[PDB]
Amino acid sequence: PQITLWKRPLVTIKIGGQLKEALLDTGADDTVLEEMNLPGRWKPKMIGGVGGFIKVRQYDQILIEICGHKAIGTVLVGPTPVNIIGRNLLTQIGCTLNF
Amino acid sequence: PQITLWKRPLVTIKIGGQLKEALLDTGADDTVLEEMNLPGRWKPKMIGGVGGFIKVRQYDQILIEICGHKAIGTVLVGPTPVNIIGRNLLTQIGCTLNF
Ligand SMILES: CCC(CC)CN(C[C@@H](O)[C@H](Cc1ccccc1)NC(=O)O[C@H]1CO[C@H]2OCC[C@H]21)S(=O)(=O)c1ccc(N)cc1
Repeated sequence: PQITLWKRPLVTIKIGGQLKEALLDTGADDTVLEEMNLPGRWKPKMIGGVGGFIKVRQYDQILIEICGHKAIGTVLVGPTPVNIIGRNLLTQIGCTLNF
Repeated sequence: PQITLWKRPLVTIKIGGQLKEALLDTGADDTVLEEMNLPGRWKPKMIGGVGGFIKVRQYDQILIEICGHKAIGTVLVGPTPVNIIGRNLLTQIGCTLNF
């Protein structure tokens, strides 16, 4: 679809069998979701931005459905202020900015 | 133009005669630029990032030119590591997310 930006570009995602809302965040290198239990081994990592860093659990090669489009990639889980879909998955679903 | 997300969506912007590199960021409610000494009055504000909040100065009705389109509105200024064009100005230039 084509999404305007008068409101936050929030979409429904499906990960680990759960439905959630996530923000399409072109300013995010990576995808960071709120605390949740996902199958498989995870590695401790830290990611930073405005304000500093937070500790996250890195899950690799995770299936995630974003607004009906499938992606398989790295998902970071931790105390993020909002669920954000970053460029690592936006690229997989063919997302671009246009004006 | 069409901006793919393989790399950070950085573009040249023009503000008050100066050229800067800035992120086209659908995850940012409001435009925020790196520290700069603007004239005029402002309102204190706090913005929430991945690592917590920082304090910024809010300026109103600031003109920024983005790839031939002129946008005017709220421009925050603070100790950010990158210049960010947020939704408040992206909407004015007709910017959409497409996949
Ligand atoms: C809605 C919550 C997000 C944080 C999640 C808000 N951010 C915009 C976001 O695009 C930010 C913009 C940003 C880009 C680069 C450095 C600092 C901030 N990117 C970001 O934090 O991404 C992190 C996750 O992937 C990694 O790649 C970038 C940092 C990591 S922000 O920078 O803190 C921001 C908050 C409020 C306004 N008005 C303008 C910007």
